[PDB]
Amino acid sequence: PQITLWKRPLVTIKIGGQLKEALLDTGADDTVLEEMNLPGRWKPKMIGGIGGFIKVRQYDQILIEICGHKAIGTVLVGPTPVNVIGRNLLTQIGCTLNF
Amino acid sequence: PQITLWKRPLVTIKIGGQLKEALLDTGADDTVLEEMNLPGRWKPKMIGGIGGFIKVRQYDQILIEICGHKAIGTVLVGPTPVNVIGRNLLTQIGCTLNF
Ligand SMILES: CCC(CC)CN(C[C@@H](O)[C@H](Cc1ccccc1)NC(=O)O[C@H]1CO[C@H]2OCC[C@H]21)S(=O)(=O)c1ccc2c(c1)OCO2
Repeated sequence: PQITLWKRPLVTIKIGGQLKEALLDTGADDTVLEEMNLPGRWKPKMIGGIGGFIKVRQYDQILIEICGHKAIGTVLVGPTPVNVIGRNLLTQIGCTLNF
Repeated sequence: PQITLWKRPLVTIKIGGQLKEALLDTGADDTVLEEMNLPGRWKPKMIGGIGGFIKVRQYDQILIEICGHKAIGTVLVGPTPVNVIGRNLLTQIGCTLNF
């Protein structure tokens, strides 16, 4: 689809079998989701944003479907203010900025 | 143009007579720029992201040029680690997400 930006670009995603709402976030290198339960191994990591750094759990090679488009990549889980889909997955679904 | 997301979507902007680099950021409601001494009145504001909140100064009706596309709107100035162009200005230059 073509998505305008008068509203937040929120979309439904599927991860671990469960549906969620997430923000398409071209300013995020990485995908960060709010606290949730995910199967498989993970490693502790740090990520920094506008206000400082937080502790996250890094899940690699996770299946996630974004607005009907499949991706498999890294998903960080931790105290982000909102679920964000970052460039690591936006590239996988073929997302570009256009003006 | 069309901007892929393999790397950060950085572009040149012109604001307050200065050229700078800024992110085209669909996850940013507002536009936040590095500390710069703009003239005129302002109001304090707090904006939150990963890591918490930062204090910024809100200037209204600021002229910004983004890749030759002119816009005018609110700009927040503060100790942000990165300049981000938010949706308030991305809509004005006709920017969409597409996949
Ligand atoms: C609430 C949704 C986002 C937080 C997730 C909000 N951010 C915009 C993001 O695009 C920032 C924009 C950003 C980009 C680099 C550095 C600081 C901020 N990116 C970000 O935080 O990404 C992190 C996850 O991937 C990593 O790659 C970059 C940092 C990491 S933000 O910078 O904090 C921001 C910008 C304008 C705003 C605002 C919050 O409140 C209203 O106006």
